[PDB]
Amino acid sequence: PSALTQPPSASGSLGQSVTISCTGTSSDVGGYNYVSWYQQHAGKAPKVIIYEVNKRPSGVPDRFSGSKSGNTASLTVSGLQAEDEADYYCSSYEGSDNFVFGTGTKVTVLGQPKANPTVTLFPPSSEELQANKATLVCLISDFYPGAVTVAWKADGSPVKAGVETTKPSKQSNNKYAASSYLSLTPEQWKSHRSYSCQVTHEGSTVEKTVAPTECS
Amino acid sequence: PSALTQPPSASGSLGQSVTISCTGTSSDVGGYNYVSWYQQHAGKAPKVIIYEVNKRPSGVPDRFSGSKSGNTASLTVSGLQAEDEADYYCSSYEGSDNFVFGTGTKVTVLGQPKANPTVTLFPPSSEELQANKATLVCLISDFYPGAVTVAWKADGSPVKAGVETTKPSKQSNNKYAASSYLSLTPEQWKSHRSYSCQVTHEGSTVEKTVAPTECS
Amino acid sequence: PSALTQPPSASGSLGQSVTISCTGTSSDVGGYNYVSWYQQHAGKAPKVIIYEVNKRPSGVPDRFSGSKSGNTASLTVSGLQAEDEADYYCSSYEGSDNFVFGTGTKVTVLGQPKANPTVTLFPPSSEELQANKATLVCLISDFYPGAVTVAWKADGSPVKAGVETTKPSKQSNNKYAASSYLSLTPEQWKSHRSYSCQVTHEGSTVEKTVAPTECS
Amino acid sequence: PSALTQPPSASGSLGQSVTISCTGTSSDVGGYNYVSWYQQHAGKAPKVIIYEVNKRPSGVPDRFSGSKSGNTASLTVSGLQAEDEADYYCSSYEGSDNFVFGTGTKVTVLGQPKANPTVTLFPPSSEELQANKATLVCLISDFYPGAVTVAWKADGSPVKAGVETTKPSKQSNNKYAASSYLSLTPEQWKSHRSYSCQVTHEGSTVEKTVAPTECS
Repeated sequence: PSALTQPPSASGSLGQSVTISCTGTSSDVGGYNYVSWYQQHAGKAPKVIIYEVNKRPSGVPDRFSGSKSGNTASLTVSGLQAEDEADYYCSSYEGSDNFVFGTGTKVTVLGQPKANPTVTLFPPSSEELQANKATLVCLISDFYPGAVTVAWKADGSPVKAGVETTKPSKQSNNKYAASSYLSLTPEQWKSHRSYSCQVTHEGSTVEKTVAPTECS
Repeated sequence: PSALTQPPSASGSLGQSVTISCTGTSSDVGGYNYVSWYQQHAGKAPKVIIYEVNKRPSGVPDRFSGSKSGNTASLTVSGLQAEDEADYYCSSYEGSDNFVFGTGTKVTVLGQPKANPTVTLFPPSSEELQANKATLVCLISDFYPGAVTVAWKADGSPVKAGVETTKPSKQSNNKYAASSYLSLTPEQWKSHRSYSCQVTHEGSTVEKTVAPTECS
Repeated sequence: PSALTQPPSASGSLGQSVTISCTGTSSDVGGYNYVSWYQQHAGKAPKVIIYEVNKRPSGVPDRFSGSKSGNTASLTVSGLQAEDEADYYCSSYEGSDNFVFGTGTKVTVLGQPKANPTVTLFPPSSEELQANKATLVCLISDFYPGAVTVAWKADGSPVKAGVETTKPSKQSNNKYAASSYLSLTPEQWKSHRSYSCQVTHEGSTVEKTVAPTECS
Repeated sequence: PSALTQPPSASGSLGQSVTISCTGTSSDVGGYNYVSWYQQHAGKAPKVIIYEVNKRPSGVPDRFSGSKSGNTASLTVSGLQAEDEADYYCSSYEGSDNFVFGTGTKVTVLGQPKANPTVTLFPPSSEELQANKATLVCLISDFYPGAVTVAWKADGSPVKAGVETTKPSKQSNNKYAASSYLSLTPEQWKSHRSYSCQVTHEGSTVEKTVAPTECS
């Protein structure tokens, strides 16, 4: 059902082999084998660049690879040309109307040297508490490529709700800045010990942990 | 092969509906009966809402309508749920294990009610300052529509320095959200009465202030 | 011993998979397995880009492939970047001091549309005969890429000797022009029925046949 | 890794000898004992003449000499066989299944005796003309050194048109060879007394003439 788990950002040096993946859950997403790879550009329609794990519709260079082991589907660009910088998607089919997609993946031809993100989690201002409100920020910044996964945990348990996030914005130093938020009641704030904000960028994770207080 | 017609626009209002184009040939669409529509929310994975021209996928609002005759395929969206604003694509089978796509149509709901941003300045932090950095952040949330301009004060003087401000993500409904951030040192910090994040939107200006008297 | 038989010209469209090969003779060149691939540029030293059929010295992209079936060694560029236009060589090792090489192969990033060569075999001028001399020309021209194999046969038997050939020269229309020759005695000329000049260019051969005469 | 020193030049004369550089480090050359030299004739496959510093390959002139001490490796070529003019490269082992190369040295033999080109105009042909094309060709052969300039006459008038002339290949010894060719129609052909291919080389001008009276 719903989601295939698919990377944030993936990127190479133009000429370098870069392989993306999709993961799943056996059911739908296993040796119950289909799964297609789509390309996208700018602000455009999807475009099958693969189907049935590994077969291409026609007009696809060999370089475009498709593989599947266990729960996880691979798609390899075996010679990145600038044209290959684009957003990609894995999708799978589950009986009747269950046309599920992955999360995405953004392949970038590495312009800048590639920075990892400064995660900064903030507690609800004691004043905003005085106003009977609660909001926590994960300021994620200083990165390139500008595609990251964002998450929030309570007591090391996934905050399913209340969560919002920003799309990466260019900065005066050619970096990306995202921001995730969580809005609650002081009561929900008060009932725990640790609220985390965990972001991912290529093979780089950061969890930022924050804890409840009164300040007064 | 080639790919198939759609309109650059499509509108409506709370009720007012909209119907889209997907114009192909008897080689595809006009041939087989596999009209599928992908609801591309502004930088997202697709969420198909309809395949086989007419029968909605497992959880899609009883609202989307496959509407076709020969070489033309139409989506219909009655009762504009507004939370419909998105990129809408089509895909036709054309034999030999192949599909091709409708150009894309961008739905814009009208009669969306306007709101001013909730402003929240976030004070620099303990853990933060122990690393001896001082980062101030303005969460500019829940405003429609997505124009907003941010401005920092160092006391009275209009301060621009490390003041990085992101473009307004689409907010789990057609409310917007942007982030702002001042880069400071603990020193720059406590040498100043306040700091402010003046946010102006649709005439209405809101502005919050922070003082080093906090438990950070 | 001596030669591995290796193509004339090989070339792609930049982004397209291009595979070169080497052929041999079992003895030396068989399941008596080694064989290395070297690159070259401009006027420069060779450069191992592969060894032991398929292993790379370090600083070689995955794209660089190496394979061996039966008598024939493959080397595939799985994503040609302009930098990949260069001359290539296969080489094999035969006991003690037998470090044999292939003929070559030139990989070109296809600038021009790729032309095949106008072969034109000429008989010894009756006058040059009057001068007791014999020379035959294979004017090979109008091609791109400018790397061709040239050969000469007598009675459908390989002219081992007397043979010379020119390196491809650029022309006012950006084409290459080569010229092979054969010098003999009128006696050797007279003793046969058919002198051929057979040239190759990618998967395109032309044999040009000429026959002895007196003219008077 | 990196690659190793050689001189851009190396000379001698019929006797006079030459000795080359291959200067590396104790990581390679100065370490293991695998000094190998590749005799790159101007656009050719390598022909190794020496491996393991000193013992010549299976058929290499009893003339080439591996000459080394520590970090310097020298080839020596006594008794300049002139047919030695070529690009000369080295290669050092550096552990872990790896080799690296000497920059290249270009041997130039002096005291090479000079000769004027044998000129041969080739008359347009029967088979040729039956296809109704008229191609005239000048074989400019066996001249040292490789400067020669070609010139066509249409009767008396100096004619340039389709007169494509190639650069002088190296001729199975250090004699040179170039080709020239006039593009004509059978008509242009027989409307003219003669045609000539004036070839000037080192002061001496040679010029051959062709007339439609031939059995072509």
